[PDB]
Amino acid sequence: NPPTFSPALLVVTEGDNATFTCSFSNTSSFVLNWYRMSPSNQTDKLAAFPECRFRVTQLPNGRDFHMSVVRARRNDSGTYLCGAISLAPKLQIKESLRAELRVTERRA
Repeated sequence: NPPTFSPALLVVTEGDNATFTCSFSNTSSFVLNWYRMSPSNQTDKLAAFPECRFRVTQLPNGRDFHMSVVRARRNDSGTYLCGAISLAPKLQIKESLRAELRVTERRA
């Protein structure tokens, strides 16, 4: 089973933190990557487990991970996913569906 990544739509105000949860369980090792997928120019691997403003933390149940943007900016808006990489016989990536982050302007 692929990771799930939630919430599917997270809206926060610029300056706030933004946290997605990637849930993935796999009996026998993995790397768990957090990718930005859009906008097309901005696609990038953000952060990883195990390894600035993007943090990935494994929760104590071992199956949930928090992927957090610290102090979200307007141009953090876009879509994101989590992908798990396995090497055990024998190597593949399983990605979640995307989730969207909307970062709302602080209009004075």
